[PDB]
Amino acid sequence: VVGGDECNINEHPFLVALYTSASSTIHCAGALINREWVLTAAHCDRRNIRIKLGMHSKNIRNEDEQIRVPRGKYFCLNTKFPNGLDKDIMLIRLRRPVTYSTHIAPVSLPSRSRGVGSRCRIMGWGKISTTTYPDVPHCTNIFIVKHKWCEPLYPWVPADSRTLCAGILKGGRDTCHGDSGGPLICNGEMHGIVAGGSEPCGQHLKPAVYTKVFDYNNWIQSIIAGNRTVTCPP
Ligand SMILES: *C[C@@](*)(O)[C@H](CCCNC(N)=[NH2+])NC(=O)[C@@H]1CCCN1C(=O)[C@H](N)Cc1ccccc1
Ligand SMILES: *[C@@H]1O[C@H](CO)[C@@H](O)[C@H](O)[C@H]1NC(C)=O
Repeated sequence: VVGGDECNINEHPFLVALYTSASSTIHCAGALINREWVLTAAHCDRRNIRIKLGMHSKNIRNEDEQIRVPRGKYFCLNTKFPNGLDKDIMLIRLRRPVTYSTHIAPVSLPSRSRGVGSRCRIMGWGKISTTTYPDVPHCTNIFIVKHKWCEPLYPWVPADSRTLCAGILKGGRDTCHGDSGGPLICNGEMHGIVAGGSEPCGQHLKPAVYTKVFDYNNWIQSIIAGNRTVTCPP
């Protein structure tokens, strides 16, 4: 994330970090949903995902840090593009659950649908300048801007797709490489999964795309419950 600071150590207990069995670099984040389920971006998928929960600093371990691996991964299959980017979202089922604690806590799924001009916060362990990865997660605040801004810049995001266009129109504040799959939090609920935006990050007049979690609420809840024939919202 760019144009923000270190996150308060207790503000991100649902933030999980994704890296691969082969590499220690965080390639994406995600959100803990209940003891056994993480929500994240489809393009974050890889062959041997590892998930670190209850982390803040890459270097100073926490009491309650946990490493997990996937047992199930679940996608939208009815997507407007073969690569599935128009609907960048995925659910992972953890091999063993976790137990909650100060730094491990389920985020809250939206309840009402919130829109343009709301105040939202972004977090993650992705890039903070031109080529640096911070060792602690950074956070800042953005707003939902009007979709119009995103459409023209991102083909994979058609008009009236299920996304929130968000950022700071003037530059400085935005997510970046490696933030994918991390929550966009508004009124203490996850309204957003980081999908993408422009490279380099936070450039003038160039908001980013967040999968509108609220739309997938039912899809998410069937998937959790055990249903395997359910489809993503059209
Ligand atoms: C995979 C994620 O780390 C990453 C999120 C980066 C978002 N950054 C900014 N500036 N807000 N997503 C990207 O790499 C995604 C997946 C691959 C393509 N992509 C992009 O951001 C492209 N530049 C195009 C894009 C795809 C989907 C939605 C919007 C834009
Ligand atoms: C499974 O999937 C769909 C959800 O729309 C539906 O046909 C069915 O009611 C679901 N429930 C169960 C218990 O299989």
